[PDB]
Order: sequence, then structure tokens, then C-alpha cells
Amino acid sequence: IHTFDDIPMPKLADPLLIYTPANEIFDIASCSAKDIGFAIAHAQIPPGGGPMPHIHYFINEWFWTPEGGIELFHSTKQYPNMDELPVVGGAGRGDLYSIQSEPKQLIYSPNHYMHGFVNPTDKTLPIVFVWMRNEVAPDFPYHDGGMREYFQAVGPRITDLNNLPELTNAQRAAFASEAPKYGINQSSYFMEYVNTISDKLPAQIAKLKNDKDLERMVEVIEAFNRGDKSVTCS
Amino acid sequence: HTFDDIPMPKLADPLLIYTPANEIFDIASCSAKDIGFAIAHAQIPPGGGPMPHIHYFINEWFWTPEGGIELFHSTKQYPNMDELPVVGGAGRGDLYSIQSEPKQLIYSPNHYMHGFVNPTDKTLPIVFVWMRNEVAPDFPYHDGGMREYFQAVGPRITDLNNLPELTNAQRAAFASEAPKYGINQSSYFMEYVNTISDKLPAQIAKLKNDKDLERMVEVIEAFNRGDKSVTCS
Ligand SMILES: [Cu+2]
Ligand SMILES: [Cu+2]
Repeated sequence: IHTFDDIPMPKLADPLLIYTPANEIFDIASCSAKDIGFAIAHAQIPPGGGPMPHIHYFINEWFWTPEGGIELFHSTKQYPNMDELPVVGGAGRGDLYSIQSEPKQLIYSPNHYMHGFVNPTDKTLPIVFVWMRNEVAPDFPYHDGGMREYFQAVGPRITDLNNLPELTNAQRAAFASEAPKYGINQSSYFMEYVNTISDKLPAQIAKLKNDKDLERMVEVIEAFNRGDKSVTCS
Repeated sequence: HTFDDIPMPKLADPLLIYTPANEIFDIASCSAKDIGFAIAHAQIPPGGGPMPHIHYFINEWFWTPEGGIELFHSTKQYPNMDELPVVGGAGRGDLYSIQSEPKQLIYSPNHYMHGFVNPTDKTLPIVFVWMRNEVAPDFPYHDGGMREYFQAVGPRITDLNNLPELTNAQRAAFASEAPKYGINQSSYFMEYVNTISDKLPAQIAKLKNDKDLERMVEVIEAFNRGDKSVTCS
């Protein structure tokens, strides 16, 4: 099992706290430096929370599970063309494999893979996501490859820490329907993109990693948190 | 395994309900001296259909006039309503998928975990029959509970072209109230689920009960002829 010791959060003066339509509590920020741009969210996942299967085109993603418990789903197949949805009528639905995450496990998911996750437990579980701008991403306002812009556009702001905002039908539908604008094909129901869910995890998925880029993004976050003005987080 | 037709009892004022599982239902309950059941002629929009659940009060038939609908079904049975298919209870379960064909009839006895979805981009028809089983308590329509369930949790459709919006309370109740009506209903798709496989076991493929369906069709047909020895409402 590939683990990672810590992924810190850039501490903004005005944190952006969002309750996603996938029932996830996000503290999210965008960072960039000369050589890199990304979004990062420190998240809490209540029981049953997590996104339906989806595929990214503008970012590579890391999942870090401090307490494990999170069940991730991941394809072996890649879907390199955003215009071809992995649906029954078209190119065809995908085979996914489940990962029973362990404490401080680091999962790397390159662009074009299908993935998702759920908290299948009764605990409210921590997870950190890092979404790094890839080499074909268009330039978004925060130069991050589009993911914070997506969550900010689709998820209500948590203005009251002790009362989570109401999620509406429109917000749930938008979570899927706005996603392509941010280089995401996001399914609206669990079985839309999915053919099978198997528990025997192929070693090729299991082996995927990119610590070098994660370590660079950690240097950026840590620098921002020390007041270094050569990087920006906002 | 196919079935030629399952007719709908024609009520003066059909009961049209949009379920919190995004199903458009034309539903009724019927009973006669020996038998009680609910039936719905449904249209399932893209992505519609219930998340995995298990029945305690009924045996269920699914009939897919145009196929298309994808069903999910366990081999394992869960005979104790107080033991959920979750860590700590019975354990999360293995499901097997069924890609339905035209006029296919799928029989699902009580205690099996099942569900379905319309995975296509067009609305599809399905007919449900839920037959009151050996142990079901007595509900007002004597049907084993299913019509009372849907009528309690889901809104009436006042206009098929302008479907009612489901509320958060309705969706919550579809899960939370289900055990009162003899259903353990999951609130997210993978709650009760370990794996989903496309290799359909023969022990599931062979499930059938044409004899009880034929009895229930006879009740419906009799009701539709005006026979007062049976009731549909
Ligand atoms: Cu993702
Ligand atoms: Cu059922």
C-alpha cells in the first residue's frame, strides 16, 4: 500500500467552504506558481457521501485518505475523448474496481480514467483531493485547471458551520450538467457509466503514482502558508 | 422467459404517482378471496429506478415490454428485516445484472436483494406486480403494503407533461418509511452492495412463478369486466 505522510491545506484569510451536491463538505483553495497550478480540498465525507463515477480531461487527481474507510471505484480502461460518453447507447459502460482505502493511502488517478467514491460506513471520514492542471487544460481564472471553479459554481457555500445548506434538485442536476464546462464527464446516477463493480483490484491501477508532482504542490502550499509571495493561493 | 401481457385494472380515476425513485406509476391494488396484490404500469425515465432493496411482505414480478431496463439481483437471501446487508448486519451483498429483453418476465421472491435502472437515454415501460406473501400483515387495500407505501411517500401526478418535483422529505421518506411497508430500502446505490457482476447465475435466471401471475391476471381481467367478487381501487 502506497501512503503519504501529510497533505497540508493552504490557509486562506477567507476560506471557501462548500457543501457539494455529492454530499461532501469541502474546504477548497486554488494555488499556482510559475510551473504549476492546482486545486486542493480538505473534505469530510458523511455516511453515503461521494461523487458518482466520472472522468477528468483537464486535471490529474490524487486522493489521500487519512483514516481509510473510503471506498473508491476505479477503471482499468481510459476514455481519452470527452465527446464520447461511456454510456450504453454509445461507446459503452466501464468495468470498475473497488479500493478499500487504508489510513494515509495515496491514490493517483490520471486524466481519462473513470473513478468515483463513497463512504460506505457510519463514520464521517476525512479525505484530501488534489487536482493538478494538466498540459491541455484551458486557462481558468485561478489557473488551476478548472476544478475549484466547478465546485464553486455547483455547490452552495457553507456560510453556517453548524447548519449545512439545503441541496436542491437543480443543484444535483447541475453537478452533472455543468461538469463538461470544467473538463469533467460526470454521471448523474451510479450505474450510468458502469457495467460492473469488482473487488479484485488489478495491479496496474494499484501501481499508479506520481509523488513528484504531489511533493511539488505540497512545497507550493507550505510556501504560501509561510507568506512566500512567489506563489499564490486564493 | 417471456410473458405476453399483463393488463392494468382500469380505475375510474387512475392513481398516477411519481415515485421518489423517479418512476412514473399508474398503480392500483386488487384483492379477491384467496389473493391480494398491487400492480403498476410504469414509465421509467433515463436514470430512473429504485436503489437496491429487499421485500418482506411481497413477491415481485417485473415485466419489460421493450426490454432495455437493467435489473440487479442477489443470489443471497436476507430473511430477517432487522438484519440489513451492511457491515454489522448481514454484510454488503453481491449483485448480478440482467439486461432485460422484450416481454421478459423476471420473478423476484421475497428476501432477495434487487433493484433496477433505465441506463438508456429514452423513457422505457415496465410493469410491476407485488403479491401479498405468506406472512404480510393486513393493509387497508389488503395488498401487502406496496401501493400504500408509494401513495404515502410520492406525489400524485397532476400533469404527465409537467411532472411534480420530488422534495427532499419525500426522498428521505422513501428510505426511512420503507420498513413500515416491509421493505429495507437503501438510500444510496452502493450502500448494500459489494460487487456487481454481469455473469448471471443460473439459480437467479431460473426463478419463476407463472401460476400466481396467471391468478392475478385473472383477477385484473375479471375486475375490468365488472365482476364484483374481486376489488380493484
Ligand atoms: Cu475526480
Ligand atoms: Cu422491489
